[PDB]
Amino acid sequence: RTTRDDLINGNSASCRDVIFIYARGSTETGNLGTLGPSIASNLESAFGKDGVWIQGVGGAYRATLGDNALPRGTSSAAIREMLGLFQQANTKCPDATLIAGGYSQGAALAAASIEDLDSAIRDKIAGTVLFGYTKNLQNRGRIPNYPADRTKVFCNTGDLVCTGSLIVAAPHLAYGPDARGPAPEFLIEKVRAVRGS
Repeated sequence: RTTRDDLINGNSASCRDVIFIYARGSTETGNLGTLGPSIASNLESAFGKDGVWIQGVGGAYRATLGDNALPRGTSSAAIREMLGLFQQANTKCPDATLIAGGYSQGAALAAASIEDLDSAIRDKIAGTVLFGYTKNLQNRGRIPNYPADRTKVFCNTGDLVCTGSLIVAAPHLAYGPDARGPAPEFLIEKVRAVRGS
């Protein structure tokens, strides 16, 4: 359940209405890690298995712990990978609504990619969820160039990465309940806000 490549594998003649692009945390497995599968199962319940495509950021994004210390909180090669997935979604399925998320290094990766993304494409991302956002203090709880109303940050009390450090303490590992409930709830609401139901 930790690898989903629905966008890469998906038929362009049978596009999903909703495409979710997710970046995992440092040292996590597959391309969805620990929190992505819980988000994915809740999105599939809301939109149906053919209504949503789940795509993790794999390829050149190796989720290397040491890359947290680089200027943007991840590597340039990882940013290029996630940018290329947003570009693939826009080309393959131009009428799909996009949603995004990330955890830890993956939250820095999502923020950096969304910042650098061409606005035609960025403006199709109806909502973004960030868990354990390592650039939370530096970016003042925002993704640069992206509206606050479409952003939801989950930053636990005592998660030191949310207050400008790179120390991993116990509250950084405690986002499971958010991934099961509030995070897919937010993403579903932001998709329905623009698409109806």
